[PDB]
Amino acid sequence: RVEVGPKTYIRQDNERVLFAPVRMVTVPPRHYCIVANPVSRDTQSSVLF
Amino acid sequence: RVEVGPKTYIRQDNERVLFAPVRMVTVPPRHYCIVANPVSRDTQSSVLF
Repeated sequence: RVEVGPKTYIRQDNERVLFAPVRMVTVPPRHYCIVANPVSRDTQSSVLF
Repeated sequence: RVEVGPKTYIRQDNERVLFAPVRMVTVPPRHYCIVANPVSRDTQSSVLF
């Protein structure tokens, strides 16, 4: 699962952090991007775990 | 927390098992025992976590 934001959220020992904090994807105006295997979304288009 | 019964319940990695399965305390008829720092109990005298 994702962990995001200006938090110093320490990992639990049961958890494992695979990588250093990757930059959140930025999408410039008048630009586009495509991602395979997208997360599902509802009518609110909220992420659905 | 306790884990008891004829189960092959494997430990989770986050969990740690301090010791080998100690025998459940046996209390013979016409005998008695006393334990300091008893677990709390309700009106049902069920264990209260």
